[PDB]
Amino acid sequence: KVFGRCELAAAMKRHGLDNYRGYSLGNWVCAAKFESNFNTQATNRNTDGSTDYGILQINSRWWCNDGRTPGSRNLCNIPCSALLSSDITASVNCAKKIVSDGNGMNAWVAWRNRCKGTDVQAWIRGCRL
Repeated sequence: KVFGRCELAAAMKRHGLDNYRGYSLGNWVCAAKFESNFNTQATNRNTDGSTDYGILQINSRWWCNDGRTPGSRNLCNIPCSALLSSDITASVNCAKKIVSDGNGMNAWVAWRNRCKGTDVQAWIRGCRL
C-alpha cells in the first residue's frame, strides 16, 4: 500500500507514534517519506546482505527474521514480511523498540540526514489529526 501523507500521519498517530520518546509526528512522517516513499512494500538490500523492510525500512540484521541474514537477530520477534503489510501495526511496534534502544531516531540514517534539524512539522501541515 502506498499511503498518502496525511493518511500515514493519521495511522501513525492512532498507533501511538506522535511524541513517542519525544519525537513529534512530523519526524516519523519525514522518516517514512525518505525511507520508503510511504510504500509498505518497499525492500532494499544492504551491503552486509541484510535487507530493509517496509515503510520505515527496518533491517533484518537486528530486528526481524527473513531466513536469509546469517548471524542476525530478530529483536522484534516477527517475520520481516509482516513489515510489508498494508496494516502498519508491526512496523510501528517494531519502530517503537528501535527508537527506545539508545540512539533515538538516529537509528534511521535517512532521518538523521534528511529530517533531523529541518522543519518536520511541514510533513503534517494541513492534515486532520
